[PDB]
Amino acid sequence: ADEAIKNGVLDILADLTGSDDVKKNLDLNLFETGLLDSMGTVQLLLELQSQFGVDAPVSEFDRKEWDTPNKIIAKVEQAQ
Repeated sequence: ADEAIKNGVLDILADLTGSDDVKKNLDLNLFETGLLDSMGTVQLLLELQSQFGVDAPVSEFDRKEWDTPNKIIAKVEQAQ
């Protein structure tokens, strides 16, 4: 893919949290930071299933992977 995925993902990330922390840090707990909770992923997925048409689960995935941006940036890259 292009950098529009790594960027968009991050962009859609910092946007999700509504803060400017993940935009930099590549290991800023999206859960331990309170930035995210769960409902966020749902949305992110919506955008992750449009620009990336990802097929990530939700029922009960490895939040650990959806806890950080990197772990995600990798999940998005390992989905395309």
